Amino acid sequence: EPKIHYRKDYKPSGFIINNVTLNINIHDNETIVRSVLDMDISKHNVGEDLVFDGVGLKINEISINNKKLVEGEEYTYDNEFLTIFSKFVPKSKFAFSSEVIIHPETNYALTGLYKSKNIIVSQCEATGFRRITFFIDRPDMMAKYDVTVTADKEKYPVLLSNGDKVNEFEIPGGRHGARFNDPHLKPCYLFAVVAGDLKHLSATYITKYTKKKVELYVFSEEKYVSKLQWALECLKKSMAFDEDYFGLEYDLSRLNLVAVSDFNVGAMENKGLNIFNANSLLASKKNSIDFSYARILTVVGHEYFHNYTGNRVTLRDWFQLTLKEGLTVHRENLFSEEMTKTVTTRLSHVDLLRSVQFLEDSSPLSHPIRPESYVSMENFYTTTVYDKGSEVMRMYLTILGEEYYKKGFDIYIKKNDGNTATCEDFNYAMEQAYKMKKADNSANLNQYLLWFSQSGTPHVSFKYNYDAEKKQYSIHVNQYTKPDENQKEKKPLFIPISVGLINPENGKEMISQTTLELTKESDTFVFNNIAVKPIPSLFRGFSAPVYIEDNLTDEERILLLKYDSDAFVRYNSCTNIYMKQILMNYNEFLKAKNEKLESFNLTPVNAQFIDAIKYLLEDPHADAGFKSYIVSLPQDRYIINFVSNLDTDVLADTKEYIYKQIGDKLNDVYYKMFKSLEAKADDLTYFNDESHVDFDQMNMRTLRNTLLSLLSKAQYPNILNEIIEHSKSPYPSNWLTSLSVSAYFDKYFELYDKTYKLSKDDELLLQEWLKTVSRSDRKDIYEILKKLENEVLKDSKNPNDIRAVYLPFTNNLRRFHDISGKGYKLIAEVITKTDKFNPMVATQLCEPFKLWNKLDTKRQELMLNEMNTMLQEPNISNNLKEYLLRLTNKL
Ligand SMILES: CCCCC[C@H](CC(=O)NO)C(=O)N[C@H](C(=O)N1CCC[C@H]1CO)C(C)C
Ligand SMILES: [Mg+2]
Ligand SMILES: [Zn+2]
Repeated sequence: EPKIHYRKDYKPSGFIINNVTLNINIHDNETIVRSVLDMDISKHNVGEDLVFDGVGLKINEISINNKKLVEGEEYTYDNEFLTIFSKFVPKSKFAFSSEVIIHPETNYALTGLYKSKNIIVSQCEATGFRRITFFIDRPDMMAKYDVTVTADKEKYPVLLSNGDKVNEFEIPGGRHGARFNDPHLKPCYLFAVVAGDLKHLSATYITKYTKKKVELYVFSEEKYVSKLQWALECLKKSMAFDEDYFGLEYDLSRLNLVAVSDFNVGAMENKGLNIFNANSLLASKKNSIDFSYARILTVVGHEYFHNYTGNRVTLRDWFQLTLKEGLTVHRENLFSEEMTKTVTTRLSHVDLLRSVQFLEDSSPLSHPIRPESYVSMENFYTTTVYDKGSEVMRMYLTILGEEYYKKGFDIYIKKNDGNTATCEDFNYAMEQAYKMKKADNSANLNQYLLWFSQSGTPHVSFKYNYDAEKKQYSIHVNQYTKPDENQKEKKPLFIPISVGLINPENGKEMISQTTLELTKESDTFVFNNIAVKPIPSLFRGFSAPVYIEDNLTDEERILLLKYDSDAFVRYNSCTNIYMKQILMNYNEFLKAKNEKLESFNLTPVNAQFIDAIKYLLEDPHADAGFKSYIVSLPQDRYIINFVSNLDTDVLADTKEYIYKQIGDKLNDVYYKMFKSLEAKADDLTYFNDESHVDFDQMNMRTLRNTLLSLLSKAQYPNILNEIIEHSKSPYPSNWLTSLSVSAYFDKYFELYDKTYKLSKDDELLLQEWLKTVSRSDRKDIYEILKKLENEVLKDSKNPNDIRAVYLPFTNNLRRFHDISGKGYKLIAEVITKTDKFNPMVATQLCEPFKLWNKLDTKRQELMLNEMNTMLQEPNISNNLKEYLLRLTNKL
């Protein structure tokens, strides 16, 4: 809650920075940064003081045009802003020079310049460049960079910054230097530097259309150079995809990707020098679980795609974040759907959005994808801006279709290349394409802007009529968004509804798929020549980011699950059956608890639904990934969107009942499929080949591991033998599952020791092991956390370690939410501890408190007490204070 920046207040700077010439001299106990800004006065200038951002800098010298400026007389510096009084600021082109001292060796917040293990590395987005040197540190201040880095040669043999390496030189005293020129105008947030004893793999890529030769290097510490192979393949895939779908080619002679051990987020798109959390760049089949492959593909792609949507077209201001992030996520999703060719890839996104993003959008943190105000920009790198952003960017492709979408996208890139841009710029481009598609210059996408400005998730509900004799069917649709703090009156959105109509007698499609365009609060869509009463297949591919109220019977939903063509509608039909059941049994258990009944009834799971699950499971031509979705209940964070004053214990009992009802019918089926899938699931074709992954085979393993979990909880006879055997697989996805599912057996602690010994000498694998323990369904999980703290985590400041120990545990419904509040106290203590050195990670660890006002009134109180205690810690960070104030309804 200090200074609050507002979106309508945007004004261009009174100043211009045209070039940046940096020298960065790294020493053991200090790094010295000399910087010349070649600057000018803008047409917006009104003779104001020249104010630079600069945070924690120790000033050696400051000058303008070779004249030394002095503290008190010519400048003030308060550790956050440097003010050059106007009477000493020139009125035409001038050279500002500064030299400062910084200390990456003691920078544990991992913003600005820092040391990660033995690598020196920067992270500048959003406001980190000001921790390196003085700057007008905002994205519309675009300049060209000339960067020299020096260091001890033995410790830091490899020196990297943005763009072309133009010189390498030796320095007396065992030092060396490298100079880089980046020809592309950029904002400072895309500046990067790395120095280290790095090893690499490389390739040359030739661009499709202009035949530009591009050198591709991927880098890590020596211990893990062999884990770089997949990344380099993913980069080549990415490049090809942007050329093939978007006609976009890379624009420098060289592209480097670098892994570092300590990183607050996944990776960063610094021009020509993308930097990664090692967990999102490094893998090997012997030392990584499966999910690493899709992770790396996603993150390499995402950061590559930013070359156009973020770097060549950048942001005017930070309120426009979703323009680069939503759009880049949508680009990556298209890429990943094309690379994987599995329906589970779209389903995984939808599952994330409806759980994590819907929760945010009904919390006190709710915001539109283009926010109106902020305090710490770091708090607005949200699932809203990324995920709901991406669904907003995706709806344009749904509305326009592939050809006109690619047209609109080209107009956007062409118009804004080399410049900053706003969300309205993108909409205007898509609007040009829309007019072309409707053949009508009066068509507009003004209404579509409300996807940017209006917060909250729309609810879309349905009523059906069929006239048997006229062969006529109608779908009446209503949309509603719940008023909130951002808008007391909500407006109808442009909602695309992809639909099919299934004949329930034969399972066949009755119409060409079509996209209904709902733009009013309600509308009735009518279909002729509908030969029988259909079942509607609604929101195919999850065509808009909404709460779908299908108004279907379970019988109808079963028919969709079995016979519809669309993976999402099939999965959603299943999800809705589960949700009806959960809500019903939750209410039954809740009445029992509150009225202290001695006896009561529970509604049984629909038997035909069960049969339908069985039929799907036993179908050898049905997709293994899809099957894993059908046997899993909806996520807790999805469910909670449907329940007020949620008693988490009652929910836990509800889920256990339902899983047991299903298992009591299907466990023999589960076991037969677990055994029959083994040959194809665990086949070792390509186990030595890091350039190729079979994602279908991976989904077979996921299914096997899901079934093993289900069978383990049920205590299926002799399943312990199957778990033991599974712990000998060469696939870490399997042997870490073995640990997980062994939670329900006396052998857990044997498998804990065994898998720890298998994980401990690979830092990323050890982190996957920590996650596995943390997520284990153990009665003694609090004592197991203490053991991790004492034996493994200890004093680590590595965010991947901290996150791995605590975050999975916070998803343990029964234990995290223990009615004592001990879980809440435990995570609050970790947040407070962590905020003292890394505020961004501290705010990340507050994730489980986002649903506090959705819980039962005792749990609500217990969470609020912990948040209020954290807010009382002295020297709480602005990141964490802002976050908690907003979450608790004070800001
Ligand atoms: C998923 C998109 C690609 C990953 C990289 C993005 C960062 C980004 O936008 N780079 O350009 C990120 O870290 N995003 C966050 C992220 O992946 N996080 C933040 C903490 C670590 C990591 C999840 O474990 C998500 C949660 C928004
Ligand atoms: Mg470590
Ligand atoms: Zn991004």
